[PDB]
This record gives sequence, structure tokens and C-alpha cells, in this order.
Amino acid sequence: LEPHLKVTKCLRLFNKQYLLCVQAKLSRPDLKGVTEMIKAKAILYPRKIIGDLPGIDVGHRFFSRAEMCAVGFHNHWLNGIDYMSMEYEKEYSNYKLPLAVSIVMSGQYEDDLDNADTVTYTGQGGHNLTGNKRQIKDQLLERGNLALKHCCEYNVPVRVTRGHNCKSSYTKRVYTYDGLYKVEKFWAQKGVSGFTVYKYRLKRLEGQPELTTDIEGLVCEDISGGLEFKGIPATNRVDDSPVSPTSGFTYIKSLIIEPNVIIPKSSTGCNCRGSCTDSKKCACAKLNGGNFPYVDLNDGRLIESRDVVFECGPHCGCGPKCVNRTSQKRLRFNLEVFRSAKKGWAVRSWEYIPAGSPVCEYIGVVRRTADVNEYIFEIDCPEFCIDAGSTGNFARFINHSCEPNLFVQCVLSSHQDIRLARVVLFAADNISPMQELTYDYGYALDSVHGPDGKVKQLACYCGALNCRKRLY
DNA sequence: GGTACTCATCA
DNA sequence: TGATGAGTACCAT
Ligand SMILES: Nc1ncnc2c1ncn2[C@@H]1O[C@H](CSCC[C@H](N)C(=O)O)[C@@H](O)[C@H]1O
Ligand SMILES: [Zn+2]
Ligand SMILES: [Zn+2]
Ligand SMILES: [Zn+2]
Ligand SMILES: [Zn+2]
Repeated sequence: LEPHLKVTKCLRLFNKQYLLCVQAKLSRPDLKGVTEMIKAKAILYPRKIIGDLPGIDVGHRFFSRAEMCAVGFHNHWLNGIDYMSMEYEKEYSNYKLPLAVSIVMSGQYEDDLDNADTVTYTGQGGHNLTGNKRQIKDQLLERGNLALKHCCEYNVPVRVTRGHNCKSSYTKRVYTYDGLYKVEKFWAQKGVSGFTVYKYRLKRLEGQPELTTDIEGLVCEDISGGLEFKGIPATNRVDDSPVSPTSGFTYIKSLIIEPNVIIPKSSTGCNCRGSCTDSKKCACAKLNGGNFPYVDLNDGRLIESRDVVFECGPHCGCGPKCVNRTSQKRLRFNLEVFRSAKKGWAVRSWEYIPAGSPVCEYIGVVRRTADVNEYIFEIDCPEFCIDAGSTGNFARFINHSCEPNLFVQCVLSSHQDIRLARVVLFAADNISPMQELTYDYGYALDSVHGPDGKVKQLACYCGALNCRKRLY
């Protein structure tokens, strides 16, 4: 129902198509992903819209031009100016068409001038796509240039999105929707390359979140023992307790099996050598239904959720680099444990996390549920659970949300007993720096009874729009 | 139907 | 570094 959720699910569907095209090794799988979205009538906003799109807030970060196409936010994958064609002329009979609704500024036009709240934006045309990429002939008042002129004359604002470079390993560039701007005036003049260009002076409208630019409270330098490949610092700027999240608690990197929990028969595994790449020859690809569930992109991303993923294991002939061991690899991201206002400790990332990336296995002591307060994860892909109450990895610090950005994935690798699957958290969405990582704990309402005559209730503080207000 | 256009993306 | 990329937008040589 709710538009932010619609946007989320559209973007997840695009990400699925994208990764499937990457697996098929198709040219420009981003664009192919869009074509698949069009075929499936899955473009969220299939017609042009003036102003804001519901579910797309000012500040929204897009991870490719293609994503913007998938949502319907900006319909060309290349073109800087998106406008209503003459098809829209009866719908908007009092405006003069064409009429622009969205522009992208990515530093490609030498005449562009970016001063944040004020922008001088170059029209389209005569722009070289090959070479030093300069203007190579005069522009005229046509196409997008006309569209922008009409915006100026009819007081129709345009959405403005900026491309930004990232020094991250996995995402090279991001596009931020920076809000509505009015087209104040336009004119022709000689550009820096000596040919005529049209220029559009844009001024950011008020009534919007401010444009923004861009270790305090450290309580522990690395909550792992140096056991994670990337250290995980902890902070507390909520109060000044000097207490670390590690007090009382022993960080571990591998599961601990309680003595009365059975150790199932080891998986037979595959006979591939080095890395598994041929899905015909690989028994582990066969277990998954014939294809690998992970794609070899950004050190391994899960294409889509499954009842269970079958990874290579102890007896496979392949080494640790195998893409079908994706969730077994080193922590890829710089993370931080921080004190939340009302949920206790919480986890966020300092880096971008691509959708489908593994975040972590839930590590703790595996116990029979019959033998077992707030750090237990039942394995239900329930006879067995993972207890991180006294020992575990960082997973136990991740909070619940009614609108999460991580999801739970069961993985079999050491053995084939589904009751004892590994529990692994993957990014459901593309996650930006400093966003809290969360998953849905999945408790039923009124499942919990206090030791007396009361249903026991626990308030949710996830802050989501559709919060429902109770963990249970 | 025919096609000129184009502010990305790939190590 | 540049070759490709595909959904138009508009005319229908
Ligand atoms: N969305 C949410 N709202 C309120 N409390 C939450 C919450 N998500 C997690 N919690 C709290 O965190 C517990 C899960 S363990 C998660 C780590 C915990 N926040 C800590 O400080 O160690 C829950 O029992 C609950 O007390
Ligand atoms: Zn393998
Ligand atoms: Zn194999
Ligand atoms: Zn294998
Ligand atoms: Zn909630």
C-alpha cells in the first residue's frame, strides 16, 4: 500500500532482474534489467509526473541511472533531461508541451555550474560522447531545451538529481534526488568550447529538506578480538556510560555446538577444483536446482532468496575463493556498533552495501530449544536454536524493524540437516552509509506469555511508517 | 513503420 | 580509453 514500501519492492525486483542478467553474462545487465521490468509491467510510475513521486523522498539515493528508470523517476538511461512528449498535450492542455519534469547533473557538460541551491544547467545537443567529450556544435531551442523553456514559462518545477563519485569498492557512483528547482530564466550564449549553448538558471524551491554537504564517544576500538577481518568499533553518544557492548560477552567467529546437539553426517560435496564455475559438473550447483545461487560480482551477491541455499563445504574440492562459498568469506564492510536511544545497541555501516551481499552469519551456541534471554535465534527453515546470550559474533547486536533492510537466509554447507542450517543475514536493499542494519524478527503478536497471568508485550521502536508497534 | 538522439557503463 | 546501448519522440524520406 504505502508508497515507500512500493518503491522498496520495485527496487528489489529490479535488483533481482539485474543480478539474473549479470549471471547470464548479458551486455549492460543494468539496462537489460530495465527491459525485463518493462516486459513485466513492473515500472512503478509508468507515466510522467510533475513534482515529487510518492515514496521517493528528497535525498533519495539511486545506485544507477537504470534504477531510476525501473522506478519511473527518470525514464531515459542516458539522456540528462526527461520530459513530457506531445502525447501528454491533452492531459495538460493549459501548459505548452514538451515540458520537462526531471534532470540529471553528472559533470559531463563543461558549461554546467553547480552552486547547490543555485545551478546553471546546460541544455542538450551537440555534446560529444566520444573523445574529450566537449561541445562540438551549436545547440538550438529543441527537445529538452524547449521542455525546460516551457517549465520556465509555466512555473513548472523540475526534479534535480546529482551524480556523485564514491571511493567505495563496490559502488563507483550514486545519484541523489536533491529536490524540486524552479527554472528562473534561460538564454543562449557561446559555451566554453565556442559553440552556442542554452543555459538554464535553476533555483531550489523552499519547503524542502535542506541540501546537505559531505571517533566521538568511542567505547571500544574493535568489539571482535581482532577476529573479524575489518574491526568493529563501538560508540555511545546517547549517554556517557563507558560500558562496552563486549562486557561479559565473548566474541567468537564460529558456531559452538552444545554437547547434546547432534553433529549431522558431513555433506559429500563436489569435485570441482579451485573455484566452482561449471554448473553441469558441480554437485553443489545441482543441489540448488542446476544453477549457482550467487553471482560473482562485488565478491559475491545472492541473486534471490530461497528456502535454503546449498554452499560448498568441508569436502568440496574448491578453495575459499569459490563463489558458492559466498557467505563463508571475510566481513566485507566497515561496521559500527552504536548506542540507540531506546533499543539498546545497534549496528550500522560506514560503507555502501549492495543488495544481495552477505552481512553476517548469526553465530552463537547451538542448543536444543527444549533446553532453553534476548539473544536467541530459532533455526526454522523448531528443534534447535542459536544462543548468543553470552558468546557470539556481531549479529546479536542487529535490531528488529517492521521495514527491514536485511533478510534471513538459511544455508547448508557443513551438512544437509535442515534443522541445523546456518542462519545468514543478507542485504535485501542497497544500503547507504550510516543507515542502521535491521531484520524482521518475525514474532507473532501475543506469542509471549509472562510467568503469571499476563500476555507479555514488547513495544517496537523501529520508527517505520508502518510500524505496528510491537515486537510481540 | 523508421530512425536520430543521447548528462552511462564497463577494469 | 570508446563502443555499445535502447526507449523513446516525433515524423511518416
Ligand atoms: N525495533 C525494536 N524496538 C525496541 N526494542 C528492540 C527493537 N529491536 C531490538 N530491540 C531490543 O533488542 C533485543 C534484541 S538483541 C539486539 C541488540 C540489542 N539492541 C542490544 O542492545 O544488545 C530485543 O529483545 C529488544 O529488547
Ligand atoms: Zn565450490
Ligand atoms: Zn563445485
Ligand atoms: Zn561444492
Ligand atoms: Zn516497528
